[PDB]
Amino acid sequence: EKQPNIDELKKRMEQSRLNKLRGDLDQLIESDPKLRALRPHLKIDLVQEGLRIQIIDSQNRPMFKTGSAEVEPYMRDILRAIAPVLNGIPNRISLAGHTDDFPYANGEKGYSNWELSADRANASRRELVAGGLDNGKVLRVVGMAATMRLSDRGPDDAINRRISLLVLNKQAEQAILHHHHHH
Amino acid sequence: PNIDELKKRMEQSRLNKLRGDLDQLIESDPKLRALRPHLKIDLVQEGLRIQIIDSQNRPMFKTGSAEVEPYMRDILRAIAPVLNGIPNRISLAGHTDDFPYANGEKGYSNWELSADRANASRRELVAGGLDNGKVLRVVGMAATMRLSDRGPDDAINRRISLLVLNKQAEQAILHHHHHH
Repeated sequence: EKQPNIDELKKRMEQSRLNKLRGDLDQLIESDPKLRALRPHLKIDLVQEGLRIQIIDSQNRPMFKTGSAEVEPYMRDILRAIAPVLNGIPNRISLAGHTDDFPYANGEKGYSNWELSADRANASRRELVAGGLDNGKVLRVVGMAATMRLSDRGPDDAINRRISLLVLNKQAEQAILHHHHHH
Repeated sequence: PNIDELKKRMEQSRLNKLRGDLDQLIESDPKLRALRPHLKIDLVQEGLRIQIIDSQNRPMFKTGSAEVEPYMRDILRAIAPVLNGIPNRISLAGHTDDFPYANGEKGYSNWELSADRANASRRELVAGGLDNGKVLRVVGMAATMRLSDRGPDDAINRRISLLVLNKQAEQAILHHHHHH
């Protein structure tokens, strides 16, 4: 009832802030006809670490052309549109790239899905900043290569190529700071 | 309890031996021995952390570059086969402050540089013989984790961290990224 109660309080307040951000992002996408047309690529959900925004490929509409870390026009549009809204709260963010463009776990001695995934996370980062994301908002960029694929190769594997933007709650941010500072 | 905690002690002792082999290896080889000041190896709650840090007069990468210096290549390829001798997976993180904070709204910044240096390190570990599947993720932290304000010993702000994960840490990181 002591520390825990006050702990739960802060947790709930943070959730309410991230929940409002979630509704705000969904509304931004809905009210803009061009962004709404791109909604099939957007998946937003609340996770233990905060609020996750995934921008996923479709086979006919990839956010990055195969083998490239250059954003497509609609990818730039999505990122620049959400940027100012992400500034609505003080929370920092992490960007993670998931990529399977190149042969699965092959020729990893050179440029592979590791470099491409990280480069795509950073390309997305640059668009958020160009779109107005406050300086210092980003806390981490991650390349996950194809280690978190959601589908084996085939007609529905476009989901293996996606950019994940995680708006970190206090604990998640603290866990990251501790991870790189402890000892 | 004793069972799970007993397995924790076993893995702990395994990683502690890795630490000993690494120290023993670096000490035995004249070349690695001379580079030891750049190598920090210690047991952490997450497993075993290996940090390769810059010195003011000897950076692992030239300023603004993700190209490894000869000695950085040597260090990474030397430790790869030792790390490959155990099952534990690895996480790589790059820390860099080469570019001014302003380079953010720019194009190439410490974000790109840190991630690129993390991957450049990853590639050297592979060249050194690291098994496929060992690397769990590559991270770029830019200059968010500075250990010293710009100045005399800010060389510490440029470093590559390689974390050899114990079972609990591996699972925690995987669970986290399945939510990312």
